[PDB]
Amino acid sequence: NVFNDAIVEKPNMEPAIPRPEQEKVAVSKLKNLEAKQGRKPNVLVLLVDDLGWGDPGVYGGGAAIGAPTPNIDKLANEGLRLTSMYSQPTCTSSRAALTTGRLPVRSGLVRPILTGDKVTQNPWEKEVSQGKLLSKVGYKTALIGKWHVGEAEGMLPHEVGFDYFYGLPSVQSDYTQFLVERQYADMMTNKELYTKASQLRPEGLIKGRKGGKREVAYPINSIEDISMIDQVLRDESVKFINQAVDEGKPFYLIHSFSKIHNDNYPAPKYKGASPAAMPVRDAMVEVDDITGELVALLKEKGQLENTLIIFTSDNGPNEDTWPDSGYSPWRGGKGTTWEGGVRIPGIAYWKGMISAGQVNNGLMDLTDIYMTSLRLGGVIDELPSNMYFDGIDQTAFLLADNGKSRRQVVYMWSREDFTALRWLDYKIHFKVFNTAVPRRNIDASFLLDIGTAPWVFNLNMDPKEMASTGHQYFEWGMPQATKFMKAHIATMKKYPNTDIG
Amino acid sequence: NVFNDAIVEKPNMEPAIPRPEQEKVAVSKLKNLEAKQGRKPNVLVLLVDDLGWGDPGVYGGGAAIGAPTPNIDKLANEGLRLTSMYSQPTCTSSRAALTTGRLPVRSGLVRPILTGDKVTQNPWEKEVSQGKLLSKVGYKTALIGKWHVGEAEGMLPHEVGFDYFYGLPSVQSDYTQFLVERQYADMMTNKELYTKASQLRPEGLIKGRKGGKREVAYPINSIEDISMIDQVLRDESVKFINQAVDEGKPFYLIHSFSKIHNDNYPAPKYKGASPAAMPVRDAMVEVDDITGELVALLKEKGQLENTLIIFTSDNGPNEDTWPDSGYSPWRGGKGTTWEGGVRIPGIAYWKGMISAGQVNNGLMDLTDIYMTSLRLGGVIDELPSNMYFDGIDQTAFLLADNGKSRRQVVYMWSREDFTALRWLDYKIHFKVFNTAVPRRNIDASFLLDIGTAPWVFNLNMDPKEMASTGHQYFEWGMPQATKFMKAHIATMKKYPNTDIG
Amino acid sequence: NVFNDAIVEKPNMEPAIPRPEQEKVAVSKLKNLEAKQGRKPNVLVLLVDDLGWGDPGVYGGGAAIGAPTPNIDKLANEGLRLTSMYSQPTCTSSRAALTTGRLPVRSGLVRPILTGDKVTQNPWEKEVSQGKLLSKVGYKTALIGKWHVGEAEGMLPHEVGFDYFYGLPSVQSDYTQFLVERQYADMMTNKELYTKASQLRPEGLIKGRKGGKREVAYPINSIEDISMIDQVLRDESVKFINQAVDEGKPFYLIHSFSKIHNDNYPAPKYKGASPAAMPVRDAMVEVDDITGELVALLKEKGQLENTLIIFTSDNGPNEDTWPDSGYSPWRGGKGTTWEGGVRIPGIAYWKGMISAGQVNNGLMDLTDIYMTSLRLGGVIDELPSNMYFDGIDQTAFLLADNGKSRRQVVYMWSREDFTALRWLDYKIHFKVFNTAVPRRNIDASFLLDIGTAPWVFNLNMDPKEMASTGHQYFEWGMPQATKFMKAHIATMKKYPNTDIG
Amino acid sequence: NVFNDAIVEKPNMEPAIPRPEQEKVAVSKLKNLEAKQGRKPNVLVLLVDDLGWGDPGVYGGGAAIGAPTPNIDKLANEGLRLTSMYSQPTCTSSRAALTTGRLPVRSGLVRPILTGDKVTQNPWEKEVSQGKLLSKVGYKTALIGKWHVGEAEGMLPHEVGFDYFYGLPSVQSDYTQFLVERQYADMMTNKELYTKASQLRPEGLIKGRKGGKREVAYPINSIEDISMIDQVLRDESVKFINQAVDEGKPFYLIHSFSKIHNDNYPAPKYKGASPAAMPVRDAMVEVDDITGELVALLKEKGQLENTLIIFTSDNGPNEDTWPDSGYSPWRGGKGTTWEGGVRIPGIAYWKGMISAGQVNNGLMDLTDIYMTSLRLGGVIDELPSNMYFDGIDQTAFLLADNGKSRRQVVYMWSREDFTALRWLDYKIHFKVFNTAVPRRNIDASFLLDIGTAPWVFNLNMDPKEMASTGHQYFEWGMPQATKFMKAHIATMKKYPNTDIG
Ligand SMILES: [Ca+2]
Ligand SMILES: [Ca+2]
Ligand SMILES: [Ca+2]
Ligand SMILES: [Ca+2]
Ligand SMILES: [Cl-]
Ligand SMILES: [Cl-]
Ligand SMILES: [Cl-]
Ligand SMILES: [Cl-]
Ligand SMILES: [Cl-]
Ligand SMILES: [Cl-]
Ligand SMILES: [Cl-]
Ligand SMILES: [Cl-]
Repeated sequence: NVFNDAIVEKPNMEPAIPRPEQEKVAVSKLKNLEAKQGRKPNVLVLLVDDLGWGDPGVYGGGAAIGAPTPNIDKLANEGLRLTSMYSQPTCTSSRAALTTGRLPVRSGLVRPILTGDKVTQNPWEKEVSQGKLLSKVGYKTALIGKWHVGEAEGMLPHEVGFDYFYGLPSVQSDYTQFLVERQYADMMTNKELYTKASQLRPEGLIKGRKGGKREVAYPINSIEDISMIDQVLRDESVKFINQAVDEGKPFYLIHSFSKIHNDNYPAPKYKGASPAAMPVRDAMVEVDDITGELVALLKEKGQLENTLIIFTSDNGPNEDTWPDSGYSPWRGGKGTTWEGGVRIPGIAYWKGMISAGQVNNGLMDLTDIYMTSLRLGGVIDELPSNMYFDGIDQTAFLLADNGKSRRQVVYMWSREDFTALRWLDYKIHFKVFNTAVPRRNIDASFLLDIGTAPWVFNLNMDPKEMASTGHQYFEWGMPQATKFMKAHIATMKKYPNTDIG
Repeated sequence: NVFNDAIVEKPNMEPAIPRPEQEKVAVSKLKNLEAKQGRKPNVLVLLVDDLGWGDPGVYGGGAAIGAPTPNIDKLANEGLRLTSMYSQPTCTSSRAALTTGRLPVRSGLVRPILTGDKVTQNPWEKEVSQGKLLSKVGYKTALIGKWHVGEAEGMLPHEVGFDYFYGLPSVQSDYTQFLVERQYADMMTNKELYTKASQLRPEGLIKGRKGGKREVAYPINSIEDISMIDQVLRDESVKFINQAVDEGKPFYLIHSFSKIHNDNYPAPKYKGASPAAMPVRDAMVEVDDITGELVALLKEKGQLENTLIIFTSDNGPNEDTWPDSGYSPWRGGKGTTWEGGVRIPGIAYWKGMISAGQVNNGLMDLTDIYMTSLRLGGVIDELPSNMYFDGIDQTAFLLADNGKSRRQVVYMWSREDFTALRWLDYKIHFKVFNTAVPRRNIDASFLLDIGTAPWVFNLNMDPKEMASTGHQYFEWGMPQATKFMKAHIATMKKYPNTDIG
Repeated sequence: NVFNDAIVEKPNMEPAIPRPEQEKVAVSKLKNLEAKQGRKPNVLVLLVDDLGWGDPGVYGGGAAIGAPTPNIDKLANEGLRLTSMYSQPTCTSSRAALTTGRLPVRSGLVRPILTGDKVTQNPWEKEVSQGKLLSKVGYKTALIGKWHVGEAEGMLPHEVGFDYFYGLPSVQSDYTQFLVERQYADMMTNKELYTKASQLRPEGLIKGRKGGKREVAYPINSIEDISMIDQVLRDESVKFINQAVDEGKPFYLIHSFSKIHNDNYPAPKYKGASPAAMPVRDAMVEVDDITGELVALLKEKGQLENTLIIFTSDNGPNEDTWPDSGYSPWRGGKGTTWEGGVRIPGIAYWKGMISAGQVNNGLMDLTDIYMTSLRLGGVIDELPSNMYFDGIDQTAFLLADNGKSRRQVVYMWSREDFTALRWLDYKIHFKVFNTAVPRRNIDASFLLDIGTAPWVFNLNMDPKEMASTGHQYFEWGMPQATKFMKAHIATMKKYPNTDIG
Repeated sequence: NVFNDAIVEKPNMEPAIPRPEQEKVAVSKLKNLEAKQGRKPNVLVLLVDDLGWGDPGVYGGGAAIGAPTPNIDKLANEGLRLTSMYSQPTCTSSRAALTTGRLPVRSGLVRPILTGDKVTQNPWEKEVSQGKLLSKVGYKTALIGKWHVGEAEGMLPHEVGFDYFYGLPSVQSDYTQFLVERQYADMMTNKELYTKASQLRPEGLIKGRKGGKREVAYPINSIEDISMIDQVLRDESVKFINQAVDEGKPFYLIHSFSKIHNDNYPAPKYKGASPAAMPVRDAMVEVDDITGELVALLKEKGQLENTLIIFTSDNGPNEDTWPDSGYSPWRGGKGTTWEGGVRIPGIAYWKGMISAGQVNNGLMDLTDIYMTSLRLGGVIDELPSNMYFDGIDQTAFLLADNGKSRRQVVYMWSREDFTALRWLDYKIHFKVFNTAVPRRNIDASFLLDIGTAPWVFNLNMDPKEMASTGHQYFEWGMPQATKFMKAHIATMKKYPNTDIG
């Protein structure tokens, strides 16, 4: 009551903090841009896989860990670097959030659905992607790269709203487990066992158009083939941007790198390209080079001033596959709701629109990228009213100089378990991941109920979440955090979550 | 059943062990006293906040920890010292039990209900305090000091039965978080955050009479003000006792010290008064002096022979706020069902009724003080029959020389979680608190399910609960411990617990 | 499904993997044996209590831990040694599975029912023991030694199907706790407590015949008496084998040693007989000698060629009672679903039927001994169709040279909690036991929920379960492990488990 | 300079804090006593083995752990209770300190020297016991009970200065390891191994007069014999006190209980005499009764007012032998320099000399008992000048009302390793004992070097030494703590320590 600064706009939309003065600056910047450009703006989402908060140089990594990222760094120094961007703790949960504007517990997309899985419902028949909505108002929409949000009938991007799909229906490790003989020898060198397991082996990169069928476009059956995966994806993103711009149409492209998911096999060009001379760091060099190649293309096509570029990650680093892992200064990693698992890099670049040199610690969510995309295209009013949407339009936050965020709380779920939330700079845990083996967040952990008080970390003072102080310094704020929790869960009674059985 | 010595008297009352010979002695002592005194006895309950089992010198602390307690020692040495007195693990839960005869899971009083809380019904309408029942038979009843059992409309002591209330609706820490700027700087020196949080800042000590309005009798706006808090409470209890004795009516007074809850600020007189010269120890010297002043007042009024004095705590030491913490020799502390959290000091003094120099290890509960009080006033038959009462009348235990307890089992709850029980000298845990940071029982703990066998500690042999032996030496008793658990839970099916929503 | 090699025979029977060629060998071997022998075969089950996987010399113990086991080694080296035999984590549960062919969560026999518990219905009215079915087709069936699956009315072996019973209704520790004064002094030297606890003291060894009353055959009132317990049981098993062979009837005998359950008191002639010179190691030598005596009796009576001998254990070592404990190389022990508690020794010997010198790592369960017995006697078709049976006939697996197992999965329950399963050589934990005090698997453990991924151990590579790799090397098999788990739980939706209340 | 309040009197003597006014009171009390009594005072040292700080009732034990100690409580309540009394971590070391006035690293008496251990020189030829010095000025000196400071030639009390010795040359567990067959079966039931070990079996209690031979006065060949051990010792102290009073000579008697060292076998009449009904608690009752018997003897002979009674322990509880162990609230136990091992109970009773009801937290040491004894007998001026003496005369501390101690610092050694010191209420660790298994302070511990700062505990605020704060609050005092350490080590270069080889 005395703390809640959010206002309910539509009952099925996450309440947002009004920023009227920032909204006026945003509306004005977009009006003048479209006058000069003659059409709606493009959006380029560069989505790296399992990238940690600290991997880019501007976040305290780069040359400090043997993989300088000059292009990503330049994108940040000449734009807006978000230090409190949040994702979900796992691949599918985050990519679902980014393409539905909904916490995955609502949609049922907490785990990838396989081609032979028994489901009572295809969740995508009910969910609405930004490709669907933006397509209807003139955008050419595409997801190029990793999907991992369902590969059964009617679940690929070009089947759920996007005009064009090209990439991996599952994930890198699904391919490499049938390629690195020694690493997976218990299955690879066991003939009887390999005969069974290889029947569910992925074929390669899939290509698909809205209204058409799926096609194998780049088969993968060796390490040499898979080492070119991100080069091939880069080739398709270039062709997609060339085609959309040459046709004078606004485009919306999610470029979903395969890297740096394990097992990383960078292109031969990049073997030893990083000072560290390790596959995952070489892969980071390849990601930084492809990022620069796409920025250069837009600059050469004269569309850089009309393109919002978002560089982010889908979750924290996968320490379980060390040394094939990224780096994050925070506690934990992929598979936990510690900050290591969910606090991720987030860079917003828009030449002429977003002032250079900004570092902003305002709260932001992957679902906010979804909802900002919808507002940029002018289609927020097209969302269904019987579904609850967790995303918040952050246009006023991104386009204002040192603007304040419109999001008040970040809610954190481990699939169907609600575990923690962040309000202001305070991190409140109601369920805690406890790891038995160092680095083994996913594979050797417990999810434990807290005791008398939820764990509380002031992230400004204890960002690495080393020791909880609970109620000691937070008696004034604890009941409000509980109110945020209960209200959040209440929205899931008012709007039932999907059970896909 | 070869073990159960308890007998069902009224179906809605915790079964008690008959002590018929001790009861004859108690009936005779009470009869002769009322014939000589001319009216029912007074009861004075001295309730110290967050005092550990070993804080008083007579329990093994005092001078050993740099804070002598001579007056409290004299109460024990000239009366009865209980070494197996039990409370609830936290403030609100223990204070509800003391004023309702009921484990707080039955009443819903596991958390303090603040103003503006959503509740189906005010739990206190249904509950029956000893103030209500004793006031009905001519007692002047008062609670002076800390309440912390609800501050919304109709929840202060003068609105739930007591004739007079004077003290803190909430708790010391609620006041001090708005006074110690540096300790709470993230809120106090943040202008916008302070403006919001300070709107729920308590104004001071609240004064209230049955049938009247709440008044702010003593404002608290500085450390200087709050440093006198326990001197002001002492003054009010002196006025109350004087007024009741001058009217010739029996008094029932719960003097609920604010000390030694954090943040401790003793009166200026007591700065450096303890050899330790630390706030929490200086506060212990202040509590001991006030105890002696109240005893000396009763002596000067000629009411010591007709006054039962009970000195006790509401829970174990708050180790989380170290070094502003009491001391206990047992494991854990406040916020856990380790012995450190629930095994608390307990002294019964009654000049001419309770023989001096008794140390008794018989089981006793805070709810037993409630039920003992009701019997001394002759009002047990007034308890509603639709509610289960956990308290047991212990008058035959307190008034018998080296008497045996009427309580067979102590049941331990963490709010809505049943975690452990004690039977004879055996502590059986069905859920265990596990602490991740030293001293951080409340703020950095888990509540974990046990494995194949409940944990068992022979408290005579392992009082510090260092390592469980489970079934190894307790096969004969383990099935009975489970029978006690099952029956205890079954009473909550036959007598439903309150859901306040 | 590409992984599932099992086939549904009957809908209420655990699916098995067909082994047609092994089955032909089994059918032919049995037909020729019965031609020369003139009657169905005998089955002698030697069941040692709390014996670890590695206690026998052939399993890496014996002389290595100061207790040679030559006779048991002879059964293994002249027969078939199973290195992946599994039990339940505790006594009652395992013996229920051995005598009902059903995981104890289905029957309700997760705990011993005491003569004085009052249960909705006696589970043995519904459960079908191999004694009932085999006696119906001409077998003389007996259980001699430890029972521990209920001692209330109609729960002893001679009341639930077996023709003859002689042994302990409960367990060794139930007797020795009233005999070893010092070890149990808190109860033994406390007059009041002993008077109550000893009312439930077992009188001695109970004898019973189908259709007859219970009798106290061997009173136990001293260490002297109970030190001969396994010598008495040996004498009874000798009488029973002699009389079945003299009468020309096939016999089914479960010899259930009291050893090596605590507190071990071997016969005087074995004091110091082991090099280690400790009670539990002396008890091991006594067990080995008794094994050799029964085998010699078969050879003397000319029945060794027509007798399948199964040497196995009921659960892993009880480390909590150290140093009165067996040995196992695996993690944990009795009371946990770690391999230490469930992976147990398993030796099958059948002179002339099972080729000597075999070591086989195929999966096998105690319920498979039940189901294999029923097929050897030819009565599998007599099982009720409204009850699910987890046992699998392993006759083709035991009578084939280096044959493959018919069991695809072992399912592991901690009473009512499903915790893990084994498929192929992979151990997958869904709930993990965590021990807070070394050796204290039963008495100081937690049962914790896993985090993002189930814990996975390749037992060939990590047989001691030292650090889980989870999904890292098992992405191809993890969905199939989930399919097994969910299908297993589904069988208990279709066939309800017994709620004994 | 700024902090040191001690003064150097003789260069080979530990400096002491002058207490001139307390010394004036002490000289007057002793003068008036000797006028009325007619001779020098008696001293009775009651020394319990492995007794914890909290075991007596007045220290927070007794009835709270099921073993009341009324006679020991009465000594404290009617005398002076010391809450900061310190010993050494082990038996031999502490008993050396008590009978030499010197930290045992100086004398070489850190381990008991066994018959024929081949030493460079018997260390007792250099040390000067109070028996020797007091005997020269007319005292009858005796040690009755446990010795444990050397069994070789010339090492028993009657050979190193005491007039009379009667008791155990070694320790209780030296006898019982040859009496409890099952507990020590690896040796007892191994014929060849028992034959070897039993050649060093102690034959029983040894008796000796100054200038006479050793004699076997009570043979111990069974549990029956040893169960009376402390009754036999009580008889001898009675005979000794009677003989001294009838001869009119002042007596100095160290009554060294065998209890409560493992394995505890109390007299038959005490079996179950404690409420806990456990051997170690029954033994506590026997010790309390014998204490009361000796006090009543002195009163009956008319010497109570001329007898200083010291009740204390030689070290903390032996948790390794749990449940045959005492109790202490502090961390650790016997075998460590945690407070649990060295902070011991200490009571001083002197009817008419020491005012009743005192509790004093001043620093006190076992070596101070030695030096105080020498003062009372008037023989301090007879100490050699080539040995450094650590003991300090505390007569002014024990005979003053709430007097301050003459000891500034307590230095703590683990045999030859300097580990910690206490100054004021601050405990400073330079080496730390880390315990790998709960309770196993002696048997499963490491001795670790600290890191950048010595560990510091304010014992008033953290008496259980839960978490060190080091320099954080002690920068003003840490350089002084280091000065104390270095000066202490310097005394050992000026006065070299003994190398026994
Ligand atoms: Ca990912
Ligand atoms: Ca409290
Ligand atoms: Ca067993
Ligand atoms: Ca000792
Ligand atoms: Cl604004
Ligand atoms: Cl290349
Ligand atoms: Cl009675
Ligand atoms: Cl003041
Ligand atoms: Cl086959
Ligand atoms: Cl024998
Ligand atoms: Cl002085
Ligand atoms: Cl006796």
